[PDB]
Amino acid sequence: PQSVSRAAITAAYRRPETEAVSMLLEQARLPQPVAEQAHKLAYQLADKLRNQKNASGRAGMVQGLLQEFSLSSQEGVALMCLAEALLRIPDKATRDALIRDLFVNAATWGLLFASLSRSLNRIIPLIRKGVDMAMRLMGEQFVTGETIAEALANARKLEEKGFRYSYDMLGEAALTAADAQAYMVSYQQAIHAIGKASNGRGIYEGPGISIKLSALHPRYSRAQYDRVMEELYPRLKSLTLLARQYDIGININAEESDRLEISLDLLEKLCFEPELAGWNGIGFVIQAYQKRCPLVIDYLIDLATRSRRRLMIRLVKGAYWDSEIKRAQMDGLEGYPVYTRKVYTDVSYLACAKKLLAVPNLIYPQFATHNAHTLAAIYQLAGQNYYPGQYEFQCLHGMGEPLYEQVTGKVADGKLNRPCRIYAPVGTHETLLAYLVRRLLENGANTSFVNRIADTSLPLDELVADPVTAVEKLAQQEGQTGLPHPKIPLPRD
Ligand SMILES: Cc1cc2nc3c(=O)[nH]c(=O)nc-3n(C[C@H](O)[C@H](O)[C@H](O)COP(=O)(O)OP(=O)(O)OC[C@H]3O[C@@H](n4cnc5c(N)ncnc54)[C@H](O)[C@@H]3O)c2cc1C
Ligand SMILES: O=C(O)[C@@H]1CCCO1
Repeated sequence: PQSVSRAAITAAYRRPETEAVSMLLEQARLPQPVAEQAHKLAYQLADKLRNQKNASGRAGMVQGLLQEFSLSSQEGVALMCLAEALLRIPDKATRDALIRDLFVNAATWGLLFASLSRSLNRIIPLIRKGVDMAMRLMGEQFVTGETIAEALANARKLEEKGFRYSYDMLGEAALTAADAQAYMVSYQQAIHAIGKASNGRGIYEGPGISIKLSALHPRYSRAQYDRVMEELYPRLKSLTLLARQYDIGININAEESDRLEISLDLLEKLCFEPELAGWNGIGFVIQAYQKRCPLVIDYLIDLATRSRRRLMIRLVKGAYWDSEIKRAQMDGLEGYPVYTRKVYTDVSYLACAKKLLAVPNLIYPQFATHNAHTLAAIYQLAGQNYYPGQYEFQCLHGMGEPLYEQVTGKVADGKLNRPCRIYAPVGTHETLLAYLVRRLLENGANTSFVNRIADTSLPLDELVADPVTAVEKLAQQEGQTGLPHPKIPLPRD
């Protein structure tokens, strides 16, 4: 028999969406004054973000001409090309007298170097080489260094601005015993390096490491409890003891949903190690896109109480959504372990944030998001009288820095003065594929905030719309609250 909290997690695994969403709504709802302040802040953040270098303003002037002289696009370009040429005439008199007398982003790929389709048909082995090269080219912006020494030697610039770091030695899903052993050695090496760089700064101000359980056990995806405890656990314990010796945070990343249960069993055992008594540097990620998330929080609150520590909890939405949907459709079970509409995940995240903020003695919440509304909502939900150890934000390298440039830093310089920990992937091209693919899915999805904010045609108010209000609007149109995505039927259907 499971504990009361562990049993509740199990029962919520694939809860119908109507039910799960309906239950979250009032926990996610911001009180009117808070909601109004969250909106104003969210709008302001998104406005400064979108309109650094005057993007909307420039797009506006371009429309106004392209509207006036009833011109098309390509005409506008042609007109600008001429205008540029006329402006290169050194003397104004001379100038005035002269006057009066599949392949979507092929453009962006161009700055690097129909008619395209045929061109592709020809050369099609070069595909395998194309894929590897496009991976490196696109993945570079997301990587902080090839080695941990390199990544760490780049830390000062933002750390002196009040940013923090969590380093990730890229690579996951070890296939062989040898692979897992190599990941173990890489993590150990990394902890020594990060710990020496940290130099006693501690789990809050100083850098930490993020690890993947799938890297530390071969074929983790189908591994049984007994072997995981016998082989993976002693490794997890050894790394955590080493992190503690250097007093740095060690965070257990969250991966596929069918590994949630075993990861909790590992965390449970870890928190009761005598050598970790009184130390609060253990971190654990929870994914708000799962129906189980609020139930996992109740479990974690009880675990912190029983094991007498403050847990570092990273609340995220989740990185594996596309694969989770595909997996559930293959398994043919009674439902999905994740929500099927993005706005429901948003609602879940806010309800979960409130739960975490209510227990500051038990949990240090780490709010990972690139979404300006989510950030503004958490900022208001955390209440008056911020203190640094209350919570932090987190962001991925290559995605979060512009938004967080408005957040981390001095109030005098126009910032919110809230700390942000940057997640810093470290590795060579051989380790990059899986992480890169997830970033493509995140950045390229039309439901993603980072995709929607780039679209100067989507009004700011829509971009930062309250998710609870959005869910009620759907419910009034559709006939009940929390209906699944119309294009994502149940697996058995
Ligand atoms: C520092 C950091 C660490 C992270 N660590 C982890 C981790 O260990 N494990 C992990 O799984 N994730 C992790 N993530 C989250 C993941 O990588 C994405 O960055 C995150 O989900 C983006 O959320 P958002 O608030 O930035 O963006 P938003 O655009 O607000 O939200 C996007 C998210 O919505 C969800 N979503 C998209 N479509 C749908 C849909 N149709 N139905 C329901 N939900 C949908 C997905 O979770 C998607 O990522 C981490 C993120 C950060 C910043
Ligand atoms: O790997 C990923 O895509 C997420 C983001 C960071 C850790 O888990």
